Formats: sequence, C-alpha cells, structure tokens
Amino acid sequence: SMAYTRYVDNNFCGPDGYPLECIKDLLARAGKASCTLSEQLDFIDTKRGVYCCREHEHEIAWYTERSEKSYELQTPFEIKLAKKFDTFNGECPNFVFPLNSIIKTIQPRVEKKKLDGFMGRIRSVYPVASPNECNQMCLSTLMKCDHCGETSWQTGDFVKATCEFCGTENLTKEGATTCGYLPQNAVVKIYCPACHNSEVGPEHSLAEYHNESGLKTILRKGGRTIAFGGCVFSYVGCHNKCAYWVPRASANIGCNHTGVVGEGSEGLNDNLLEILQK
Ligand SMILES: [Zn+2]
Ligand SMILES: [Zn+2]
Ligand SMILES: [Zn+2]
Repeated sequence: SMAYTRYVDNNFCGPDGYPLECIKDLLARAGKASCTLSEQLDFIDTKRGVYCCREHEHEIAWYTERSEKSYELQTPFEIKLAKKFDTFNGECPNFVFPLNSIIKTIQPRVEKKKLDGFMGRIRSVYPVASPNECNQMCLSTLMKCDHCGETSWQTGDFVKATCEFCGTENLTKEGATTCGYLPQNAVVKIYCPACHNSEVGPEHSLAEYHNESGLKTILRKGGRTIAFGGCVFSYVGCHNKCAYWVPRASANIGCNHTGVVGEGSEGLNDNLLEILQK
C-alpha cells in the first residue's frame, strides 16, 4: 500500500492488506472511486489487469476473499481468507497474514452508559470487568541474539523479545514472526513513553501516544495499525502507564494459532500444520 509495489492479491491490494495509491488513482481517473470492488476489478481487467498501470507492472501472489467496499476503503480488516494464488509459481513475498488462513476482525462494542478512562476504551473491544481479565499474547520473533549469536524464537512484543538460550533482551529484527495461540481478551501490553515521560503525562491524547511511541504507523482508513505474527494491531489506550494494543484482525491456520509471516514462513507453517493435526 506504498506509492507503488509489484505484488498484490487478486483484489489488487498490497502485501500489507491496504490499497495501492497507483490503483486508487487509476480508479479515480475513470470515475469509479465509489463503485463496488467487483465493478472496480471488472474495470482493472478492462485496463489489462496487472498491466493496468502502463508505467509499471503488478503480479498477483495471493488469493484473498474481501468485502465489496470501494478499493480506496479496503484494509487488512476486510480480508476473510488468504492463500497463494493458484496460478502464481514460486515462493510468495512477505504477506500480512499466513497462507491457508481464516481472518476474524474485532467488532466495536455498543454500551448505553460508557465508562470513564481506559475502562470505556477497553470495553469498546472486550466485555471485561477489569484490565486483569485481559490476557497478554505471546509474540515470538525468529531472530539472532545480540549476545549468544543463536537464531531462535524469542518471545515478547512488537518492539523487544528475550533469547531463551542466554536471556538477553533483543529489539525485534526483520524475520519470521508469530502471535502463537490467540487467548480470550487477547492484548499486547507495552511500556508507554508518553505516560512515563514528565513532558507529556498519562492523560495524553491518542495522537500524542503515537507521536511519542517510537513505533512506525501511518494515519489511514481503519486507523493507525501495526502488523506482526499474522495479526493487525490497533491502539485501545493506556492503563497504569502501559499501552494496550489488540489484534483488531487475527489469522487462524488451525487450533486458533495465528501462524507464521515473514522470511521462510511457508516452510514453518507446513511444519506447524503437521503438529496441529495431532
Ligand atoms: Zn500500479
Ligand atoms: Zn542469546
Ligand atoms: Zn500512555
């Protein structure tokens, strides 16, 4: 969903599950910005499909089932199923979800008399009496350790994980990720710079959190988003100077496992599937 990227699903959305600017422009110029996805994809095929943008090339790596919402409005949250495109030969690039997966998106909760502070914010996602009922997820990154130089599944969150071998804390590196088995009231709870630092404070805005978080997000339709381990995370709010993210979208490859995404994920998922059968 950058300016241009080659690889798309059969619905012409990018590897991050978001629409391409170039395709959005093409649809706008033809006066089909607010048409259904089916009608926009009919028109894209009229413009020669993956060659629809004359000045660069696209290539379909994934089959995905999405909603009928206008291309411009499509998000990872609109994906329901993800697999390799039947007619694409070779290894797929990195994709927001694991192959042969089903996706569930969190519905925003309705509440007559909304609670104050974090309780109102978290109850917009999960029906919990307290924050204690939320279960923090196990986000694992297959990466090399700064200390012992072993490459293993290090467990933690989006930003940091711990080496099982030597116990050294490592910043999350590029490589295969997983959110493991999705628990009930699944949350990611991380240190909040905006809460802790004396310049901002724990009554900071939603905007202020993202400004000070040090995490890479883009303000886009569906809100600011972080993709990790076969989930797409949205920011709920802060409780006790800790930022709470929820898997607004979560993949399921079987047994409620969020599966593996990133370098080598196809091999790792195939190996994982043979365990989950048992
Ligand atoms: Zn294009
Ligand atoms: Zn280590
Ligand atoms: Zn905060």
